[PDB]
Formats: sequence, C-alpha cells, structure tokens
Amino acid sequence: PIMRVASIDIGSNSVRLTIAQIKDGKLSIILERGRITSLGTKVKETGRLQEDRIEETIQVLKEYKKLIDEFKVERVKAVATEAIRRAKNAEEFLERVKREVGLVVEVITPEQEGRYAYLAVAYSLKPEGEVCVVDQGGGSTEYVFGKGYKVREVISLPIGIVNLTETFFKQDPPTEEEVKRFFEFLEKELSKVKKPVDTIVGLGGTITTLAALEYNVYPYDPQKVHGKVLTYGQIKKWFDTFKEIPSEERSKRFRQVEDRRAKVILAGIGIFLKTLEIFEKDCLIVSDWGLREGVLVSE
Ligand SMILES: Nc1nc2c(ncn2[C@@H]2O[C@H](COP(=O)(O)OP(=O)(O)O)[C@@H](OP(=O)(O)OP(=O)(O)O)[C@H]2O)c(=O)[nH]1
Repeated sequence: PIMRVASIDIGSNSVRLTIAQIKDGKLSIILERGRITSLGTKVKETGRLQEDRIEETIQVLKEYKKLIDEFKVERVKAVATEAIRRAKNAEEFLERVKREVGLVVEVITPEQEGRYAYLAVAYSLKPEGEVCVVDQGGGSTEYVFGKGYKVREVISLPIGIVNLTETFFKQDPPTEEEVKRFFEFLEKELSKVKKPVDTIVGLGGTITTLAALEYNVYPYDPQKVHGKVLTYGQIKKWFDTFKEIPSEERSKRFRQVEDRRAKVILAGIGIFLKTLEIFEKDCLIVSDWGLREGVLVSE
C-alpha cells in the first residue's frame, strides 16, 4: 500500500531531488540529492541559457531519474524557476528534458512556490488558526496567508536580500543611519501585507540558520530546528550581534553561517524582525520544509 513520491526542483543555480513515501498517514524523506549547475548563469544579460550549463543540468536530470525509477516512485513532479523564462532557449530546453530524460518540467511563479512551501508547512507543522507563512529568500520574500491546507492569498515582495543589501548597506558592517533607512523602507513596504493572523511560520535559509544559531545546533540537523520557536527577543539578539561586525567575522566565528550568506544575512534577519513588528507578534515558528517538500505534499 506504500506509495512513494519524488520532486525535482531546477533552480537558477541548483538542481534538487527528493523522494519520499506514505506509510498509512505519515510521509517521510528517504533521500535528498542536489547538484550545482548554475543554469541561471548570465541569463539576464544575454537573454540566453548557456549551452554548457544546459548540458551539465541535463546530465544531472538523467543521473536523477536513474534514482527515481529505481525506487519506482509512482508519482513524480518537477518544477523550475521562472527566472529561466527570460531565455529564448527556455522552451527548447524544456523540450530536450522531455525526450532526453523523459521528464515534464513545469515552470512556476514565485507565488506558486509560495503556495507549495505553504503546503509543506501545513503538513509538517499543522498550524492552527489563520496562518501566514513568510518565505524570505534571496530574490524576494513571499507572504502566504491561509487556513489549514487552504491558501487565502499570496503576496510576493520585490525585497530581495541581495539588492536590498546593495541599496541600504554601503559599509560592512553598515552604519546606524543605513540600518535606519533600511527599516524605514522595510516599514513602508511591509505595512502593505499587514493582516490579522494567529500564527506566523518562518521559512528559508536565513531563518533556519538563525535557529541553528539560537539552539547551538552545529552539524545541521533538521529536527533540532524544525518546529522551533523564535521570540522577537532571541531574534533581535542576533541582529544586534552581527550588525556590530563585518560579514567575514560572522563567517569565521559562527559555523552555521555560509560565507555566501555571511553578508546579506543582516537584511534577512531585519525582514523577520520588522515583520513581527508590523504583524505585532512576539514570536514565530520555524520550518525546515519548503517548496521542494511542499511539492511532494501535494499528494
Ligand atoms: N549550499 C549551497 N546552497 C546553495 C548554493 N547555491 C544556491 N544554494 C541554495 O539553493 C537555493 C538557491 O538556488 P536554487 O537551487 O537554483 O533555487 P532557486 O533558483 O529557486 O533560487 C537556495 O536554497 P534555500 O535555502 O532552500 O532557499 P534560500 O531561502 O537560501 O534562498 C540557496 O540557498 C550553493 O552554492 N551552496
């Protein structure tokens, strides 16, 4: 009676696989693989998908389906960033994947991904009352409102940690004024999503890094993190810490901080901070499950 499923997310830089199955009522992850192909390389400036990248990605996709079929998972979905939509060869690519790897890839919007992530949260955390999943990412953050497995509304804010960090922070670490204009802005933009909620669930690399931080979880374990709480205080404690030091010292002194995140992580912490303010809340619940797991959730 056991049914196994798998999901494959083709990101702008990574490709991920996740096969799982359902006993009676429980769903569990049996494997998680991921490889960097950087399929998104120079897409914006060239309006093209580099052939070698496409080549590298396709090989991995096959490498992946080898496992899918292996576990004979009778249900497989594959999605891709819409970022690749700016490439003329985007459809051509999608085509090749179809016959060369025998795989149907659905490009999805930043809102759709929000919807998927939200679903992963409804199953892994079973939130109560009105819930708002806040998925802060590198390109942008999505606020997803709903009840149970029902999605009310999804709003996607252009507030990408990278550009947001390039704009307001001109020094590493930044100056007090900079941090101030940063929050004025955050305020303006965030007041737009303000809605009455009961439980705010936190998502993304920044906030799970923050949990590991707060709970002294070094070798990353997604059980000592998932479902953990993060009061406004614990969060403000760490914003304060980092703000006082340059991206590098954060990387050096704190093992859970990925060099790639080390810098931008300030603004990321900021968003979560100001959000609790606007939504007037003392804390939020952190989730290790997101898009990749949310896709599987759908059945
Ligand atoms: N370890 C590692 N991870 C990488 C690297 N590059 C990207 N990632 C992770 O993979 C996702 C971003 O790239 P993709 O896989 O292409 O996904 P995407 O195009 O939809 O953004 C994010 O995972 P995420 O945490 O689920 O989303 P996020 O909130 O950080 O954005 C990001 O942190 C890398 O070089 N090393």
